[PDB]
Amino acid sequence: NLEIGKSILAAGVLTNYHDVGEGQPVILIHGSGPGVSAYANWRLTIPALSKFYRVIAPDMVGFGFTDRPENYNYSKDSWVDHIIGIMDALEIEKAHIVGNAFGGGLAIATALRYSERVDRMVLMGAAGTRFDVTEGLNAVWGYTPSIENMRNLLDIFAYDRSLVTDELARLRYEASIQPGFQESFSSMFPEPRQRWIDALASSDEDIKTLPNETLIIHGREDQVVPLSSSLRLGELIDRAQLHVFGRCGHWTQIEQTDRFNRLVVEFFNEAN
Amino acid sequence: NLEIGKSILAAGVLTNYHDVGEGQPVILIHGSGPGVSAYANWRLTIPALSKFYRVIAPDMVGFGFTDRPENYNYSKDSWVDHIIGIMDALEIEKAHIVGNAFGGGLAIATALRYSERVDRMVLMGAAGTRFDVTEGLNAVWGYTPSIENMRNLLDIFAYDRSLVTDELARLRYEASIQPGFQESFSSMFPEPRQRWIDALASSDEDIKTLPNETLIIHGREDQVVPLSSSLRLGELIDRAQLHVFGRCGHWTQIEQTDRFNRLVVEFFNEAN
Repeated sequence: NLEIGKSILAAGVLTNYHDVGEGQPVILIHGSGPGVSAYANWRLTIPALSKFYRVIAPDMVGFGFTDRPENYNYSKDSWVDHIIGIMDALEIEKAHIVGNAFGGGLAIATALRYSERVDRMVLMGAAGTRFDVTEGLNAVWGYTPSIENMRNLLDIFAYDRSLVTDELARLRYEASIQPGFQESFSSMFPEPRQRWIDALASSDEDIKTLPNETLIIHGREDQVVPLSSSLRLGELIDRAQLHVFGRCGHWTQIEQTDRFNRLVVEFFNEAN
Repeated sequence: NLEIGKSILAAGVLTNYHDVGEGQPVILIHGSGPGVSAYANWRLTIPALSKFYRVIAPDMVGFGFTDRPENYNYSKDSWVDHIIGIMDALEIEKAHIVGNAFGGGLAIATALRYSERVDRMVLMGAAGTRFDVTEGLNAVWGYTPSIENMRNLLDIFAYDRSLVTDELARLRYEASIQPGFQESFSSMFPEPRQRWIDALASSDEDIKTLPNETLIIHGREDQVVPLSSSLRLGELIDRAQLHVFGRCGHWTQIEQTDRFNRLVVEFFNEAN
């Protein structure tokens, strides 16, 4: 299983993670869909970035192959603590961070609490402030196992559905039913789900204090997180750039791979 | 005067233009400010692009050092005819086009009337549809000669005013008073100026038919053309990408030079 990488104790949690490349560190933080893992989200990104940077992609606690501690208290602050715990464990003092949706919200929260630990940020299909839960997001977080549900979920993420094959649907369905996966997932963002968008979000006031050079990326046809959320992030963050891909759904790193990889590598390259 | 390049008869008009580089042709179309010329607008762009493409930057009729024919009938269609006349004169059958504001509106109009002559488009700080005239634009089009007026105008275009020196103000002021310049300029977009935004614009319906791969660029703090206009272009054009620079005024090619040049060159490079 290529989704399984190495193991490390981070913030007291046995964490699964991938570590590829050398040089300036870059932390990639995956989204919050069923069966998600750092590898599943970044398999097409790591190769390109690792040629210029040291890429770290961990499975956030409660997701992927990282341990799911009994009675663990999941929260924005706990996840931020995990991220920092991972960086501490790997002696990564300061790093660039790329966050996908859920991971983007965590990136912002980490930058606010640990400003000194974050350099440049890439927020993809994310939201910094609250937005009204979408049908797409409620479907994602309200997922229950079945190949048809996974196919429909994958279709929600993609602009070009021809990319969603029965094979892919089967593979991610199988990923979603691994021991304990659906258990923790279903208990992660229970109804009413607007609560979790509200809890993961950061205040407009706090976001405006971010000094980080930021690159906000979003797919015009994103059915999960509305484009309006990234537009808002772009109005709030001072040193920000916004890049919207037309004919692109939620997973821009997948549907606009080469364009995404070039923008990100060059964005980090500026830091010299 | 480096603003003077070569001369060529195009659409019956003696046209001043710059031609640098070899390979795939790229036409750069300047904006409509006082004293504007292809060189003034693209001096920091041509060098970079010319390393990979053949760059053509002409002074549109009524602007720069191109002839200002007596009783010439200036209009969107006449300007489109000039652009095509320039391409015809240079045996340029199909080309990518980069348009700055006024020039961006012309790029869209040309692509609609001569779809076969345009490949990829870069619309910078432009508007495809109508928007309510801004204080900034009315100030630009309502310019009358003076170093203070030019300094204030340059300040309207820039985010970082420290880039606007008295020397630059003097140079562009002098450019604006060259024989016949202010004469044609003042008669170009007379009050009420909303009429010209309306005349240069293309319908939503027409814009939606554009098949061209397009890159829309805009500065968040643009005081001349509102960011909302580019957001709208991004909603209408199918194969579009939008890139907004934070801490950047109207002239992104000037304040975010390297970022702009890289995005554009790579965007055209995709066409192989």
